[PDB]
Amino acid sequence: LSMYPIKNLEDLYDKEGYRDDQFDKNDKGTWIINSEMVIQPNNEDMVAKGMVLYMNRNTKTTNGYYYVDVTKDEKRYPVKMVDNKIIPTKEIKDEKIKKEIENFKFFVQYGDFSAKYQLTNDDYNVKQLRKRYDIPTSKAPKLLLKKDIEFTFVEKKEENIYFSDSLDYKKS
Ligand SMILES: [Ca+2]
Repeated sequence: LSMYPIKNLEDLYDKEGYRDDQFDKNDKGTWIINSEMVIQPNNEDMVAKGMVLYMNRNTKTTNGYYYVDVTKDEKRYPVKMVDNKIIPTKEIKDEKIKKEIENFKFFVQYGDFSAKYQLTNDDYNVKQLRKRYDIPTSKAPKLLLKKDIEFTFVEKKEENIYFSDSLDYKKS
């Protein structure tokens, strides 16, 4: 987690990950960057919000989608990513969706550092998440590093608040 933060996404275009015999030799590979806030308050609806981008190093173009996901006990919005900036490709009528996208940063852009940790609200990353999101709890989440970063706030089987962040590298 030394690299965190990568404030400019375009940097990623020039960083290579794990490749194998299966990997094409033509292919520079693709980055699959996903950040997701999940918030499930007690025995009501869960709403999960995030975004997925796809950074094809060959074309050096990036599209993906902002997803909103309510689920009892999924709407995607198509974005592209030019010049370290996420922009919507299908029209959005909603204003609150048009804005979260505009003010959206991936955790790798702002985050600053299996594995098992109990954090304080003095921690930097917990403060980053609280400021940026509307988190319905006061307690200091755990950190779960399996790349997969998770901050889990509340796990009770009747309510579940958590944040996950991944960066992955695949063939295109
Ligand atoms: Ca930390």
